[PDB]
Amino acid sequence: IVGGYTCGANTVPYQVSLNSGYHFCGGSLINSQWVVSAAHCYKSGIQVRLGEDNINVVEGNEQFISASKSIVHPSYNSNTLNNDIMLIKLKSAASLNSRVASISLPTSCASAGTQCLISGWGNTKSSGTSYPDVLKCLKAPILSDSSCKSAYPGQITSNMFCAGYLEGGKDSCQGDSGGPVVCSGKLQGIVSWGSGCAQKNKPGVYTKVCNYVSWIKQTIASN
Ligand SMILES: O=c1cc(C(F)(F)F)c2c([nH]1)CCC2
Ligand SMILES: [Ca+2]
Repeated sequence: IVGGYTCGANTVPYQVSLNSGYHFCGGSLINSQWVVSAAHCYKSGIQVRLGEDNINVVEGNEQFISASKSIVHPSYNSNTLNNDIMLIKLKSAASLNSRVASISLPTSCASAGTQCLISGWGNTKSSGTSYPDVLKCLKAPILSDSSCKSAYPGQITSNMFCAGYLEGGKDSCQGDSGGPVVCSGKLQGIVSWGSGCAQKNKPGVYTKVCNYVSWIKQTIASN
């Protein structure tokens, strides 16, 4: 996250870190057994780390649970990033409490202008590289479809939305991939892609979660 703020320990209780020896992606806890992330975060050997603030220090609220199964969306295209969504099942159920909590799926899509919270352990620099230990947060509005398409000619599908600031300075960045965009207490987006970070007229692009609720529910119901 570039241009954000330190969230505070366990203030984003649905935020997960995906770890394969090191943090490589975020995700969102959606029930005691299941995490939503980006399809571009797929790999084998995932350990889900819940209750994290400093990802380099055991602070006492963590739960570390290996994935038993990952399910990349059937229509994910890794070239265009269309349908950039994945489900990860935990080997055991997380213990839910104030600091480890699921985030509600949307019942309706969110409109341009809606204020959201984006979070992660990604790069905090737009030029150069610095990776934080503690969770970073950014308040950002959803941008209009027309301004998203103007920013990225030929690249924005009906399964994507832009959020952020056309002036630049505030954005998600490398390592935030797969993490949450939460608006009015609902998971509306997944950190998907951009062009650099925090550049003028290049806001972050997010998977449009409301399009996937049926798939998420029926996948969970049978897996
Ligand atoms: O190179 C990147 C990679 C990402 C990623 F990987 F989706 F997090 C992002 C940006 N730029 C800006 C929005 C999120
Ligand atoms: Ca920790």
